[PDB]
Amino acid sequence: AQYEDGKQYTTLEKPVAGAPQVLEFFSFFCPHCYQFEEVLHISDNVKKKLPEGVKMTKYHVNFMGGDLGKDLTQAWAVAMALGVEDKVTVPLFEGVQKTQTIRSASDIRDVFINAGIKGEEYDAAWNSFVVKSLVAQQEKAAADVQLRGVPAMFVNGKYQLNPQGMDTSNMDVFVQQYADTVKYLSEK
Repeated sequence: AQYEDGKQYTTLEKPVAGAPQVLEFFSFFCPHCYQFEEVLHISDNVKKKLPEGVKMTKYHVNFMGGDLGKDLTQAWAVAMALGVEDKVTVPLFEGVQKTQTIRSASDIRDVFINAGIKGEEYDAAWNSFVVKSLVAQQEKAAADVQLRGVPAMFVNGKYQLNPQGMDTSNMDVFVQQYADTVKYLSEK
């Protein structure tokens, strides 16, 4: 057919009960993730084509960047808890990968301060139990799909996107194919 298991997507041997409807994993250390977010805008184009009533979830992962990697998962939890993802995503990617000015938890914090999040508000969130469980949620979700690489996207805990089985020609065709594949899996 047009969409085939093993082509644009794969199927989890071990489906995940209760998973988010559309679940994306990434790392601010991940060069392909920088591309996905800053150049290709995958998340954004996927959302734009999702059916009514399907929510998009994006989690950070630990297994890149060592200690700073773990700090970034907690800071992403802070971004989620405060709802400021759209204000820190670009400066975090650029501070880690472009300017390489993010080398510590303090530098991560600077990005939020510069983005207008108050110090008190950031530190209170950072140390909160609500953020601790948001960290564990991200980690649980990653563990549940036996995640070994990013970027990655999963639909309904049953399917994993397989971008390698899409042509890279024109980036835009790749992006819309990705988006369309998610929409198809969504309706499946």
